[PDB]
Amino acid sequence: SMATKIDKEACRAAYNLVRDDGSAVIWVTFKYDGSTIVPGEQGAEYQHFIQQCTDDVRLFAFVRFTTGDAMSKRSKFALITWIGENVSGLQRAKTGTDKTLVKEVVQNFAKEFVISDRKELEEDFIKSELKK
Repeated sequence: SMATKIDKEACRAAYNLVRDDGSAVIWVTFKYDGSTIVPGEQGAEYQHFIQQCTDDVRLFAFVRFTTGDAMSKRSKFALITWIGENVSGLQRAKTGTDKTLVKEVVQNFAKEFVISDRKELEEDFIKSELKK
């Protein structure tokens, strides 16, 4: 059984991309390429991110959400571990615990989520949770 590996250089670059004020990329994913975690799709629109979250896949994501009650909006970042509902038992556990490895790269975020219900990826839901 192969232990998980991570391409830290490639992953750190994707993470930095979301953090950069010079970037129009608000979401990036990290997926398994064999047993190595590498960057997956990336985008400017959150809805396109939800489309990546199929019940058959497991991925991690780093997202920049725009929040704010007053006139002065504030960016909030989230780490999301998405584990599709059809993911095998052994791999679901491996994924759940691989997030500490991913957090060695994704070091800063307002809140982290572990989600298996597609309804919780809705921006309204995520943002209401970010306010707690």
